[PDB]
Formats: sequence, C-alpha cells, structure tokens
Amino acid sequence: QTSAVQQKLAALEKSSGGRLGVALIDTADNTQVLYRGDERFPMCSTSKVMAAAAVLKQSETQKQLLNQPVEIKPADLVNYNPIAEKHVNGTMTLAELSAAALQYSDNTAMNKLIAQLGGPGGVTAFARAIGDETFRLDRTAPTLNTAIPGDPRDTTTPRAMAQTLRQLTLGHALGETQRAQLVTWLKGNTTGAASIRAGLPTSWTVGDKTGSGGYGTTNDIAVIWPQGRAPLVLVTYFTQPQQNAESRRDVLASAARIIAEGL
Repeated sequence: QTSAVQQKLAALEKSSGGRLGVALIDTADNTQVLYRGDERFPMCSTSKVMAAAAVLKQSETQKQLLNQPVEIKPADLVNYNPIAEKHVNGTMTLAELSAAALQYSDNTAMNKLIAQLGGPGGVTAFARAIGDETFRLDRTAPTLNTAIPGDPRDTTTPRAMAQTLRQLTLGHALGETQRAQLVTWLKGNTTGAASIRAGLPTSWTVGDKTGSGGYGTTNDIAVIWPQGRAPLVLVTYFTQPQQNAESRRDVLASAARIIAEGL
C-alpha cells in the first residue's frame, strides 16, 4: 500500500539525516509511489543518461554517428575520467564515450557528450523535446555535481526523472536500435552495486545510472525487470546538509528494498 511505503521511506529519511526523494513507477498498472517526488534534487551524474540518450537521438538521423572518432585533448581532462584519460591525445568514438559516461561515470566522456549536443543548453533542449519540462542542465561535468542546497542548477524532481527514464528505456522517446543500445549500456553499469541493486533480488535484471556529488549527494536511477511482474522504474535521490557528507549508497539500497518488499 502506498501510504505504508511512504511512511517507511519517511522513517528512512529521518534516520538518514538527509533529504530523500523517491519515485517508483510500476508499469504493471502504472501506479506511482512518490516521496518528495516534486522537490528538486541535484542530479549529479544521473544527468549522463540524458546526454547519452540525446546523442543516441542524434544518431537516428546521422548514420554512423556513434562510430565517429572524437579527439580527447588535454584541455578535456578533469578529475574523474578513468576511461577517457587512457585516450588523451587520441580518439574515442561517441559510442565509446557514451559507454564510458554511463558505465563508469567518466566525466571527460560526459563533457564530450555535452559538447556534442551543443552544451548544457542542448542537453536541456533534448529533455524538453521529449516532454521533460523539469530537467535542467546548466554546467559541464566538473562542476554540475556541487549539489549546493538552494541551487536550482543541474536539478530535476524524482517524478520527472522517473517519467523520463521510463520514456527513454521502455517508451518511444528513442528508436528501437537506440533504445536497445541505451538499455544495454545501463545494464552494464559498473558503479551501482551498492545502490538500488543492493536492495533488490539478484535474479532481477537492473539497468541503472548512479550519481554522487557534494553535500553527500547520492543518487541512482534504474529500470528494473523483475521476474514474475512487469518492469519497474525507480529513482532514488539523496542529499545531506553538510557540504562534506559521505556518500550513502546504502540509503538508496534501503529505499530500493522498501520498494521491492512493499509494492
């Protein structure tokens, strides 16, 4: 029952010391369970899904776009870029950049995707094109994770992001080849084992994208294919009052467990 789940989520938030935002879409009956579902949260690297999806949308009309080489230059390097730094003064294809951004949260890769879309305004324009009026990307990858309270830059709501993730992976926002590619990348994520995945049965298939940033911001957005029932879309956003708070992936796992046990 939704109220029971929301009460548990409220208990989770209270014990966590932070602010918790949850949106669950159960596609079996299109019920939605929200907790702070219309509050804005910093997206951090969960925004990489929109950027990958927008480049996939570009490739629907620019054939072979994903195989185009992109130069990685020293000026592209930033703090966290475990794939792209191995290609400085070389190239990576836009497919490789998308995979690196999604599966390793590589921030140089994300910056190349943002640039390929015409800047943060271009990523935001893609969101608007697919009916997301809430998402806003305002900054490039080495600064969009500051997650300062009160700062509307690089934020969305749980409800908006769950609706958009559903449209991208289970709906028709992308062509079929592109949708399959996005889902393949998300299923291959390497950074999510402690977040939503840790609160779910291992026999369920998950595609997800984590995010983290300042103020102990710890996020995860996921498409879930349980056994025995239709897919779920789950967004879990979490942020804390101290600028130097530690990440709490285990809180997202608890959110996912409450959802997976209660609905």
